[PDB]
Amino acid sequence: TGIPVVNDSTWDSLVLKADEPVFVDFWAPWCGPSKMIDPIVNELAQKYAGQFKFYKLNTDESPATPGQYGVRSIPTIMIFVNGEKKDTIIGAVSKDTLATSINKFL
Ligand code: NA
Repeated sequence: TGIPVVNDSTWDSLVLKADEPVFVDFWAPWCGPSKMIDPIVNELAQKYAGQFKFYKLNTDESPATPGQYGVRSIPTIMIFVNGEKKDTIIGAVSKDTLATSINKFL
């Protein structure tokens, strides 16, 4: 069980057109550090429920969006507000690092 998925088909409607700030987790199953963040992304999604949307994009399954947005390594977190990219947090970082960035858009 984890956060909902976004893919290339739904990127515009779920991320760019969202009512709420959005946290996006770029990950892939070949990258173990990008999977090891799932418990703290899930903790964040529960804590921030109703203030942020949370989605994960599998760069193996949805290659167009990471290509377009210049993703070079995973995990990569991006935050969007009203259609605008507001932050990028690259690499397997602490929950506190992520909460700092999330709270900036609260
Ligand atoms: Na909340």
